[PDB]
Amino acid sequence: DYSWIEKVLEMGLQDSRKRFILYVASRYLVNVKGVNEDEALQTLKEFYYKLQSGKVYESWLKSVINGVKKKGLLPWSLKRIEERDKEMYNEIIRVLKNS
Repeated sequence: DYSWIEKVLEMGLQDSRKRFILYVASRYLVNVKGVNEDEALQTLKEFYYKLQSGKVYESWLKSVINGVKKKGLLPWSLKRIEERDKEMYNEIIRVLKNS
């Protein structure tokens, strides 16, 4: 399971990038895959700039990674994402689907 997260991380998203990082990818990387802060940071930043419009702060990314690690937060399921964030859900699915 969770394969879909790796795929999204590889391909990138659009308007939902920051929320995907906060609610899903950071928590997966840290709390499920158990990678360390430096790897999480690079992985998250590399994902973010798959678009080339926009900017993200390292200080934001480091804070997210630390916060999710401290609280042990779990990535939102596809089900919850459908329920709460259809914008992100469509961006995720469209990546999974066009593959």
